Amino acid sequence: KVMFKVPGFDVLEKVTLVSAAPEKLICEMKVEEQHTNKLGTLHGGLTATLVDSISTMALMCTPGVSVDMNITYMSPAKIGEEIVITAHILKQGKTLAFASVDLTNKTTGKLIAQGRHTKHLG
Amino acid sequence: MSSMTQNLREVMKVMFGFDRVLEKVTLVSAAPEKLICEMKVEEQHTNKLGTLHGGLTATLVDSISTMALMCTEPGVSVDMNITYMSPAKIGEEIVITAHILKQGKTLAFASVDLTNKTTGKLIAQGRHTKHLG
Repeated sequence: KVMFKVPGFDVLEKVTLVSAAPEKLICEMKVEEQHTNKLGTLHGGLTATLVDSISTMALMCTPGVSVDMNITYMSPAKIGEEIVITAHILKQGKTLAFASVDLTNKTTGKLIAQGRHTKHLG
Repeated sequence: MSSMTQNLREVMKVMFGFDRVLEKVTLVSAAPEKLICEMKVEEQHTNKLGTLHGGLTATLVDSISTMALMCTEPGVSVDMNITYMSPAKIGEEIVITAHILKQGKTLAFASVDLTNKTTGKLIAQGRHTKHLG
């Protein structure tokens, strides 16, 4: 689905691309120098923020304020890797909505991190 | 040639202590990374309001993601988080499924989802990190 994720000017690291269904929301990003941490592997500074938006992003399609968010990291991503990022509206409820993102390594398949996120509507 | 599903069915029934709260709990299926279980919510499972209780829904995430852990190549808990989308009422039959997301030299991670057996509908999604102590 064609448009693109054009909230991206002024905390904003869109360097990220796409593929949009209902309650689901693929994107992709190539880890670069700016994205990374003390080591080479993008830290979850970025990852978090990435789960924040693209969740919220994937949601302004069906937008709220954050509430709770949690992230578990399980694989590094190196500078130079290209990664995909899947978002899935889990629940859309009256006052609250729930969403769950998966960040994998494209080349590898391998799961990098996985984080859930709740926001408040109204 | 492997009777992992059968076999877990006994390890479980032996070890269900606090875990003895999980007696009405069936195993439907035991893969080497996914695990399925069901459980009709009773009333000794229930909350203050008659839905399934918060704690037990975590107890079901701890234990059953740990069961899961025993299939492949146990631990201790590191962290857990759990999110609640929908009430499981009395009489309900719930499927609980577990996913080992990750392997690891000293840590293992798994995700678990509670579904309505009949709606299909989500109840709670949980994520559980253990240390391979």
